[PDB]
Amino acid sequence: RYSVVRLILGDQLNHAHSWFSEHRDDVLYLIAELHQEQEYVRHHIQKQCAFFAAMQAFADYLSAEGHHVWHLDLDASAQYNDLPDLIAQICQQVQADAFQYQRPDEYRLLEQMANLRLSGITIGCVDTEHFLLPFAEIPEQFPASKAVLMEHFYRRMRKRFGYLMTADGKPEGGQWNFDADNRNKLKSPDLLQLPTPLCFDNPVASIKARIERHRIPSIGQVGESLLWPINRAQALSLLAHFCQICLPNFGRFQDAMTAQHPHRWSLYHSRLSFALNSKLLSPREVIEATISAYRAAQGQISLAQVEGFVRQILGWREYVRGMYWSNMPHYQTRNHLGAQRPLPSYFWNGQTKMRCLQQAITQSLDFGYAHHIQRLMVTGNFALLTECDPDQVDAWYLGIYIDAIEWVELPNTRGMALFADGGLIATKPYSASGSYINKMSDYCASCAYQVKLKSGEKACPLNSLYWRFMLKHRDRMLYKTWDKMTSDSQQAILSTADAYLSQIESL
Ligand SMILES: Cc1cc2nc3c(=O)[nH]c(=O)nc-3n(C[C@H](O)[C@H](O)[C@H](O)COP(=O)(O)OP(=O)(O)OC[C@H]3O[C@@H](n4cnc5c(N)ncnc54)[C@H](O)[C@@H]3O)c2cc1C
Ligand SMILES: Cc1nc2c(=O)[nH]c(=O)nc-2n(C[C@H](O)[C@H](O)[C@H](O)CO)c1C
Ligand code: SF4
Repeated sequence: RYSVVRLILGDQLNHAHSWFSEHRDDVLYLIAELHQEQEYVRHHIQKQCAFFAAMQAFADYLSAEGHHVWHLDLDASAQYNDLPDLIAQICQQVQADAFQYQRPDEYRLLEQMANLRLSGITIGCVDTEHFLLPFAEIPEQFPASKAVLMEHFYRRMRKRFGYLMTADGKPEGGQWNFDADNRNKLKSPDLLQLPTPLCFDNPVASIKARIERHRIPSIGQVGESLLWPINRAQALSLLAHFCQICLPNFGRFQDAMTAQHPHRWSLYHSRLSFALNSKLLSPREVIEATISAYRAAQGQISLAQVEGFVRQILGWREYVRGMYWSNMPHYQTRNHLGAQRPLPSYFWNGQTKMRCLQQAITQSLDFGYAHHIQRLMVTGNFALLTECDPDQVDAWYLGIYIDAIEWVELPNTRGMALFADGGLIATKPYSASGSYINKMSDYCASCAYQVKLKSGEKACPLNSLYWRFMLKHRDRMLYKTWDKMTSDSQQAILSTADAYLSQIESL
């Protein structure tokens, strides 16, 4: 039937992979929805729908290109016990002589494929041909258990790939990082000017029925249509919409949050993370499209916006991938601060009196997405200050977000947010009181708590929790604000924090 069998996973939808540059009738391509891939974490139903639709679209595109593709849905993959069983049975059925696959982007899948063994079949693993940094270079660029600085890696990447560089090898604009100009709050004139996010109309009724018929666990909600891009064409449309609509304001409101506007869930962000992680788009092409848009705008897009966007993909994404692949098997076990508190229940329903937490959790449950500052300084900050269990936080983050693959979820969550790796990524806890939220958002205007109150009834819980965290880990000018208080005020704040922790289920 077939001599070579190649496997395509759900996040390896690269239309430009070297595999498909060759048109061969002795090669059979395999894409399959997998119970085991739905069982290692409780995915968002939006994420499951998006991945299934994207896999079907990729299979259809490859078949239209002439390649032999066998797409197996849950109704056809249930007969096999797991992915190795599926691979072995299909290879034996087609009498294949060789099996090949692209290197997975999670440690569990990578180890599973590495330990896969087939009788009389040569096993091969090839690069996904997606990431800017080659996989083999990770050991040198990221020593194990080494607190690699993201700024130096980002500068090296900028020099290596020639992005935002002068003719004499210097950063464009006179400085490497423009984040200081990218910390503005959304005001009423800005809120009125918020653009309509680009949404797609992808029916998901059949996919949802298939998921429910197989009793696949899931979280979140979907209607009859999915707004997320499910193919390369829709991903390119989203990229163009970002470039011509949101890019002139992406940096300016990178850290902004709001509870007023109906489009508060998107703001000026790209929302291209799923397309990049599913590999429908490449980081190189996204970066170059944004740079070309910035150069064409003739000043309408300032250097800070394009630099802040290019940092997130060139430096942060590649750096997180490198740190993950250099430290993973032991990185998963790191609990530096000894956090063991169970995750509060409202993380699954959004029923909390804290406005920031309610907005972030409800947005994640309804859209399967939250922009970066939410994940870092609302949910991440709450989990860090409340000493929530890193395992449960990782499960929530890896499941509820459509763009969540462990290679990027684990460092950002365990290290950057929870400081559970000792600072190998963040180098400092991203701990904040309610003052940061009040400065960057309008949540405190709609909150039942008072952000100007630090202790007592109706005070913002973050104010007491942050100070309790800082005093608990004081041995590492911040504490000046603590040393400038009366002892009675300090004890009132600490007792308020303890009471809030005791009633954490009623916040
Ligand atoms: C606790 C925590 C968990 C996170 N988990 C994930 C995750 O599972 N998957 C994921 O893709 N991102 C994750 N991030 C990074 C960031 O939240 C998302 O990349 C972003 O919110 C996706 O929305 P966007 O495409 O509009 O991003 P934009 O604001 O439009 O940023 C542009 C692009 O930059 C990249 N990027 C930005 N920040 C990061 C980052 N910290 N690490 C890697 N790439 C980055 C993404 O590809 C993103 O599409 C996490 C961040 C935190 C603080
Ligand atoms: C929800 C989901 N479903 C599937 C699936 O049905 N089949 C598949 O091959 N992959 C799926 N994935 C992606 C993987 O679970 C995983 O995150 C990546 O393959 C890691 O590279 C995900 C995330
Ligand atoms: S007052 Fe405190 S709890 Fe309420 S929205 Fe502001 S930071 Fe969040």
